[PDB]
Amino acid sequence: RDPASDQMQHWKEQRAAQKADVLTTGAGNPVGDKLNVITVGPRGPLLVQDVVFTDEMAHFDRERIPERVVHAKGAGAFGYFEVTHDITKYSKAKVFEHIGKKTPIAVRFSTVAGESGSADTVRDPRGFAVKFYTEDGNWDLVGNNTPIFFIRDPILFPSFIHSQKRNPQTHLKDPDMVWDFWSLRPESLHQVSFLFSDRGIPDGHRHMNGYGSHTFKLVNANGEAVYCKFHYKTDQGIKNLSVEDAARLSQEDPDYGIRDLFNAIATGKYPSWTFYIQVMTFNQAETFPFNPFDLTKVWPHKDYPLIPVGKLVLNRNPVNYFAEVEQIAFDPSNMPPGIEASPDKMLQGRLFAYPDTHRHRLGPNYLHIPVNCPYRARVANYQRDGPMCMQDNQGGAPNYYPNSFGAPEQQPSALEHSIQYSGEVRRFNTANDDNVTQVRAFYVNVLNEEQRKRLCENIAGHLKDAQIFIQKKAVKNFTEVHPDYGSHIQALLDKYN
Amino acid sequence: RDPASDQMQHWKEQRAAQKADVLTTGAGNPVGDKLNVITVGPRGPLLVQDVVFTDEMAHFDRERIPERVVHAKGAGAFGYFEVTHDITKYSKAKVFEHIGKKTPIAVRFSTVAGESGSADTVRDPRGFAVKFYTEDGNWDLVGNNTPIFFIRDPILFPSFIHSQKRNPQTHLKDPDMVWDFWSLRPESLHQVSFLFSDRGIPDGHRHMNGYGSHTFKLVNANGEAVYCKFHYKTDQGIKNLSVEDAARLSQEDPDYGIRDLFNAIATGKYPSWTFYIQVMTFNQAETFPFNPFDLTKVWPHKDYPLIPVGKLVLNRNPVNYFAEVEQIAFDPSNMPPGIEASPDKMLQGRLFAYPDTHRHRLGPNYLHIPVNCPYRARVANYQRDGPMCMQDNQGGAPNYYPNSFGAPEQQPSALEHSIQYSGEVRRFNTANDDNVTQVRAFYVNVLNEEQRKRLCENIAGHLKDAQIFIQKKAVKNFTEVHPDYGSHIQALLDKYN
Amino acid sequence: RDPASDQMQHWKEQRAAQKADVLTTGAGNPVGDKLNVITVGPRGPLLVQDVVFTDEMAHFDRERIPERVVHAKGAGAFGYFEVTHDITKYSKAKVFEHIGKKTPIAVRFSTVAGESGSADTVRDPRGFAVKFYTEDGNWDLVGNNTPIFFIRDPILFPSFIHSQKRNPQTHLKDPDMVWDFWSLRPESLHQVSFLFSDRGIPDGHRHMNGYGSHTFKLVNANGEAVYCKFHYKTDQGIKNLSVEDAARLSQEDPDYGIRDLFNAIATGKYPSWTFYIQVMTFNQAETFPFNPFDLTKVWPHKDYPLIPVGKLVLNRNPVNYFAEVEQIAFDPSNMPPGIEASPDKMLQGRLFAYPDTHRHRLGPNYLHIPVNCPYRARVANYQRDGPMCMQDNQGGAPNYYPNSFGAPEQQPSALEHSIQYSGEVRRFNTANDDNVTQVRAFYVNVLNEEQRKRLCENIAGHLKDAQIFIQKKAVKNFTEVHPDYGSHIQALLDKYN
Amino acid sequence: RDPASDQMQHWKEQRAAQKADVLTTGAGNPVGDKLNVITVGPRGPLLVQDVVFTDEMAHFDRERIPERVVHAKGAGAFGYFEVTHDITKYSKAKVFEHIGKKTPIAVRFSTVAGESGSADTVRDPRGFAVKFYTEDGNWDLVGNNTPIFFIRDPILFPSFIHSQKRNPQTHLKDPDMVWDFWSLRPESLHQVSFLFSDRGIPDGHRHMNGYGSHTFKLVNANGEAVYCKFHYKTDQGIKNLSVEDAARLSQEDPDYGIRDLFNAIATGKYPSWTFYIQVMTFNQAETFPFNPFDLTKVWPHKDYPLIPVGKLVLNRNPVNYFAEVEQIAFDPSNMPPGIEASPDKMLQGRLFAYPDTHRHRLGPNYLHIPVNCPYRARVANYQRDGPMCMQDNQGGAPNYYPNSFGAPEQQPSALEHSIQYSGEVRRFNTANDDNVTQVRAFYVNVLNEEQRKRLCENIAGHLKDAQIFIQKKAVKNFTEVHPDYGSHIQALLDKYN
Ligand code: HEM
Repeated sequence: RDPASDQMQHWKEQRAAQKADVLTTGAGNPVGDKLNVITVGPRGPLLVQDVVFTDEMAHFDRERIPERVVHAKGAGAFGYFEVTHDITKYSKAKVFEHIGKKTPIAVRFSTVAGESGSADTVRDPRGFAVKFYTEDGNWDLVGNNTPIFFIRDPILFPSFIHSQKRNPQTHLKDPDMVWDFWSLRPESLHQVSFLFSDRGIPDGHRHMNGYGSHTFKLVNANGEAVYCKFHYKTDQGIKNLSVEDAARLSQEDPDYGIRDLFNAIATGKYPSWTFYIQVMTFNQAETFPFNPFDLTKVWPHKDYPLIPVGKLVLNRNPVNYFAEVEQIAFDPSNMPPGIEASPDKMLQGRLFAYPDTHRHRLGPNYLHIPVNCPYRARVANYQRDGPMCMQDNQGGAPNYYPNSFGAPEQQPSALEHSIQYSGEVRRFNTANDDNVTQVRAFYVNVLNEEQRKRLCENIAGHLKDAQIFIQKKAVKNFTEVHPDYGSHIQALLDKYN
Repeated sequence: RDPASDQMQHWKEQRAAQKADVLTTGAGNPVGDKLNVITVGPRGPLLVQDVVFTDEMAHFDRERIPERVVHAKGAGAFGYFEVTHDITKYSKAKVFEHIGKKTPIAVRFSTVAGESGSADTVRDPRGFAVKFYTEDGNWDLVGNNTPIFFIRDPILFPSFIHSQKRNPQTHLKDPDMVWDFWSLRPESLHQVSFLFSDRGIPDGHRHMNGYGSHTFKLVNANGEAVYCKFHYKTDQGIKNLSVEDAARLSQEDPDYGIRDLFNAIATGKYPSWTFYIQVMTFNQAETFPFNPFDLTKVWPHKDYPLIPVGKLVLNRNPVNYFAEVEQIAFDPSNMPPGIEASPDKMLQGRLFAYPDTHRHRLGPNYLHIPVNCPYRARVANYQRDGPMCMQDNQGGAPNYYPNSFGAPEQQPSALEHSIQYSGEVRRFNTANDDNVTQVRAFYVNVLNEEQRKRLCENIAGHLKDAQIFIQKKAVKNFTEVHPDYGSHIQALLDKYN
Repeated sequence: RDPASDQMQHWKEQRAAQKADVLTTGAGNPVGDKLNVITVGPRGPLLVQDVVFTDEMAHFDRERIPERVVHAKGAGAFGYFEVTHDITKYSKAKVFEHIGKKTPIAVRFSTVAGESGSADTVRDPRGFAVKFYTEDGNWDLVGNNTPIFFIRDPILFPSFIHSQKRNPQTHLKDPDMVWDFWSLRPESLHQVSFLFSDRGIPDGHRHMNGYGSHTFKLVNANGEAVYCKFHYKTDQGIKNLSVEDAARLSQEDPDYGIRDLFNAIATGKYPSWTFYIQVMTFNQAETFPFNPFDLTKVWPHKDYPLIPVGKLVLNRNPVNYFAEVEQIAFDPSNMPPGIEASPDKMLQGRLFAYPDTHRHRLGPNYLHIPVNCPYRARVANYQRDGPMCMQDNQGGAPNYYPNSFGAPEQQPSALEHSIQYSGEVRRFNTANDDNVTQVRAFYVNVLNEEQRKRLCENIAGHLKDAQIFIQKKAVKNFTEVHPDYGSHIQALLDKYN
Repeated sequence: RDPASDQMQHWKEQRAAQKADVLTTGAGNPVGDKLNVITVGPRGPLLVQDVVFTDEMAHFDRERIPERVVHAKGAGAFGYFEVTHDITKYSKAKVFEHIGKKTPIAVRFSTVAGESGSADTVRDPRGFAVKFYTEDGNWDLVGNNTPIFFIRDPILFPSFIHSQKRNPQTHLKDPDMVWDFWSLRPESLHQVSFLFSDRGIPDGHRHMNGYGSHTFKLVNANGEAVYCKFHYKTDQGIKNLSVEDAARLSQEDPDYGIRDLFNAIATGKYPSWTFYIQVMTFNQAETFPFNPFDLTKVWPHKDYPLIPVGKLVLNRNPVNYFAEVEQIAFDPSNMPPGIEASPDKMLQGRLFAYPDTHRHRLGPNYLHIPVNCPYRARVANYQRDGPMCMQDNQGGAPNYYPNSFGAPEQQPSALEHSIQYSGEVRRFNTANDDNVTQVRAFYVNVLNEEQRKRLCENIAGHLKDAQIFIQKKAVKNFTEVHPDYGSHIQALLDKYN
């Protein structure tokens, strides 16, 4: 059979002639019989002194932890990032310091709305998070398979996600929720167009691109900074599943993406992605026709060419999924010297959200979990204690800063980039920023006739279940992007209605 | 559209002609703008003083709680239990005190192995838990849609569940795990035969029966006791889904069971079940040909006739699914005077497991969550504090027993029934108890030729993916039940292989 | 005896004409005998079916929750706030709406460094937090018994607290930690001077003042803003305990403050405080000699006169301490319209810290705990679920914003005050702001000779246990405040050494 | 100064020849400035992008975990147990296999009622828990400084502890609660007598004995069993503190016990205890005049002589108290082959309670915490996952038992000892077992007149604050032990009242 199916057989074969280990309780006490409980006589009641039973059952009763609030369904793999080009003129980050430099990486792919147990081959964006274990600590590039997103302000994120998930009363998917939100928030037009196109359902994780999406900031050795976009293109080529094949596969194999990735790596077909960056100077940022920090916008390639940096290669499968994949945590705020945040409101919100949700989902000391540990860096600070403190807790080192006793010292070279911002400190409305121009270019130039047809068919197929008033407003938005876009969807809706 | 689809529309209409509430933070502070965050100028970074954002995001980051270790995918409804017959000669429980007596109930239906985003229409047993809010506290009859189970000793439960779930490394379903366990533990033959028959995939929750499965004990007003089995048969009739339709539905509508139940209740088609009991005297328990407390055995209806008791009616849908369904907790140990446990090893283990897992999944004070509260009884005791103590914690009442200050007193009439047991206190092996006799009767008499054909096809369709040595041992067990059972499966496996 | 001692006797008497409640399990099942466990025969082992035992023991095993990271030892009480003067020209907050308007309040007093079982009468600042349950949600004024604090930047807070607590290895109080930090961070001179003065150990909670400490912002109906300080002076008069009496009481009655407050309220001696504010216009903020938002500075009374506002009255004792006091949570970020944060770096950090620690200490849904509920306001928003969701979770109301289904709407009038700030976004050092001027005024003008004598004796009595190099550095700081301050301390240290 | 005081100085000196480590965030990113936060200009608000601040503050906000429900205040140390005599004829436990065999141990000493922060030198029993890291897993002998306890049934434990702690309304110690419980439950007479004697306040942890208290069962290589009692007598000699000195020290140094133990070990004065066992054959258990499994009874030395076994030596202090002491967990149920529980109801209850409370206080995977790890044993089983899974989670090993893939196997030689029982499974009352005989022997034969006088004085000094009716019932109990015991106490009470 395939490698995945033969997991146990292979584990057995590796043991070879070795005698089985002694079965023990959690406290390491050998177990005499773990197949029958202790009772008063053959047909008598169970005894409390059967600690073997309680020890095992109590742990079984505690196996589950909360699934991720979004991107719950996924797959993971490990490998490395290798620098192929010199971009030190832009970033001083150690991960990019020299051509040929390899940094270990951990990756998790995922859908967005579905819970654990949902199907892999469904229309939804795809998470493509990368953890770089650098000497300057971990760098988490928490990307998606799209360069943009549905909204441009983080305060609408919980609402958007709610609208994409289950109705609070019925617990069912709700087309009224989905489309009422999107039609009321037309900034979503760009990503909705990409979502409903062919790339809405990639053929597994190896056949899609990855993007940082947000504009980030790079700082060099001289303290000079530029803005950038991260891109990682699949070396296996873009490949998508038709709506029909995706539907069939969601029933035949809900874990299609997990299986495909595991088997590819197990057979030596290590997937790779070519890593690039787009660079925009501060001067160019002032002249960009849109807000360069607006997540619903892309930086046109003809104006901001992709610059090659390196390669991402996945060549190792997880040994224990729960420990290495379910428990892995990526924080966009994990950025080493040379890489910083941009003023993108969405990115700014994410700086808070991830460590926050991880403290809840995993625990206060989630960074102690092996897969999350910045193992290629010495963690030395003034943080102590907390639940499940699994390391030496920094021993007897002086726990306050500053101190006259030789404890860890701050490193001035690691100081962040200083910038002057103008304007009042308040809430600035961005609902009316451009919501259609780049979407028009996508519909007209990025897609061809047959792709536009499928796009309209995909949208109408889902939108038809929303109330007419919602259908009307959604169509009004599409029409504003392009009359052909709106009219084609309307014609399909008429047929359905 | 259907009621479920129109949930929001109906909520809106109910409010109609009245102003929307003021949007507030969790602390009740009115929100001026919850659509834009506070930034340093229109293109500057986010401020910590945007508490509206953090307050909302922090809660979003904490929405998820651990799903149930088993039976994670489900649907809920509410209604009542009504006594139709007098069984006070068997049980003094207040829930049965008089004909016509109505007791409010809460019910949750579910599959077993699949996680929260899995499909409803798959082969698996179905949970059918009933919470009776009685004057003597809550009585939780945590049943399944089958009168039996796969194993007869609780220490094997975690292992059985593990074998039914995901491979620890690949995170994929594993036929080797499933069948290695079942073939090595032939006591599973009886329930495996039922599982792979037509009733393995019921047409929604309204078309299946419910059973307490375990033998329980009933105690009357005179202190006399008998053993019993609880049965609740569908008044809507047994109806199943073909493998083909179940497969199609798992893709078309993974929430088929949830939708079906909600819409039935919303349209006034309240589903009901006729509640019965079988009674076995202590004398009969001594002469029963098998262990009457063996969960892999049924009490033949010819020898132990069904005695009608009342009816279960579900006439109310949940208003908020998370609060009323995801958070509901059923403990088999919640039994009021008149109903007690039997020596069934499986039941004995469950007495511990449920409250234990609930303290983890929900929290130490999970009984304080509205849907879990014994609202028709006054909780008065010496228990105090704990996380999220959401009631006045019994005020200033003396917190130790005994006391001379008028605090709660034990009630002699609530004392449990006493039975004498003799024998060595040790682990008694039950692996070699009868594993085939009742299974033969099911295969030969309960099923007919066409049903036996489908049973063998369903088993072979799944078992064919397990290694040959596993298929062989499995077939050996089936052959022991009946040579036709094993040979038919083998013939089908021969084709597949 | 005193009211506190007679708590149980009074509880008993209050229900003399009633029979005791029936003792039940957590699920409301009546208990027959809660004085003996179930065993097989008189001297046989314990049975798992003794669910009465497990239910009670399991809850006992979960009684404790984490104590507050700081201010762990405290006392609580309830009452009201009454407006007595009109300050609507400064703040539009509903709590100040009309003279005569009463608002319910909850208060918690506490020490700072000591854990839960520590003594009340010890040198340490005193917490004086006030929760106002207003119609515009809860307003939490989390003050101390001092107008200033030891540091002026929140990032040094964890270090400061660590220095004040136990050595990480020995778990003992450490004078080297205390004074190494204070001597290296001389901005602490002002509050250290207050701390070691006679007011360092107040005679209970009723004989001390309360202050918001931080500069806050008030906004009126016209959108005009001013900066303010909150002061609440004791109507019972300032009264302190001598070092000797405090030491004796810490042994005789570690709960002196708790007992004193309870008995005063129980005997009708309701303690009260007169509430005032200081006002500083934005223009005055420009001319202030120091940073008006520097927490180590006060606003001189002659320059900024106290303006009376109202009264704080405590007239109700807690019924259950754990539920109403141990579980109470105050968040400085809970500010209703009309009251806002100032740029005080320390306050800014607290905006994040409290809700954050509360989600940990109490739980994600801590605002649903009765005492923390903004019961005078209707909480309506788009937040849902989370562990121990204790209400109907807002039912079936649409859960995303914006929506076309009548769910909660934002209120523009509640929009925050806009301000333009100048300067780069970076880390500005404040270690070198003035650390001695206001301290000199306190030493020279506020204190008299005998008070200066005790201040020096109190400091020297503790500082004498720190290493000589730490003593030298500390004295150097005190000398900069005033040569007598340092020399008197040095003279005493020479004596101790 | 003393070693404890010079902790930081020594840590600094040990690293004199090294540069300080680089201060990093939790994720290992170097910190440029951890003394000032990022603001909008020098007097502007705080930015969310100051991740250094949030990362540190969020951890500070989560430092605390629930303190132990009982025995919260303590001290810890490490060392070894060395076998000096051969008791293999009684027990096959590997910890006793041969003379000269050393097993690493971890010890925690403590008081009982006081919270963390309470004083060490107060009247209360003292915990003396010993963790033996053996090849057969961990063996936890969770003893006290007394051979007996206040009660003989575990269901009264939560009540007893409640009566010993704070009043639920006032949060104060309550003499009425303490004595109402003790007077109503006279089985407490024996331990109350020990508690109020000179040994009620030992001079530190090194000057007191340790006892397993309960009767345990020892099983040898031939499967033969005997009952036993564990005793570990101080080699430093019994030394107690007077009521006066204890009171003064409770104020001068609440951490007297912690300091004393740390300095003793730091200076090379390693404390030791001589380990003994008492042996009672099953025949003798049948003839014992009292219930040999009654926790309020001792086995007289003349009839059951102490048999030397080995030595407990503490020669290593904790490096980090929180990690090694606050987080240490002892489970009485952690018993290796050769050591088993007896029918003692109290012990039976503790088999459940400890692992249960640990899953709450520390977490589901608390056995993963370094100090709790059975590091001298290979943990191999079918347990998986759970929050904070800090190990490899047993990799890809088959997770179900039985299995055909070479995973861990039960060890028949680890099977527990079988004993036959016969009796009703019910609640047998033990309130009326002998409550005075052994107490009389203590009062009359063990103590002298000088000691009896202090015993009566210590009791009366506390009992005087309980109501008169409680004083009378308590005195009636003491009178039943001996008329002089009651009359002397009554005389002192008369003087006090
Ligand atoms: C020794 C065997 C068993 C053990 C240890 C066991 C354990 C569990 C556990 C730990 C849960 C999760 C509970 C929660 O998180 O709310 C569960 C759920 C469930 N089990 Fe069992 N179970 C066993 C046998 C059975 C049997 C024989 C039945 C039926 C007669 C059954 C019916 C159910 C149902 C219906 C649920 C879900 C209840 C709900 O809807 O919330 N279980 N079981």
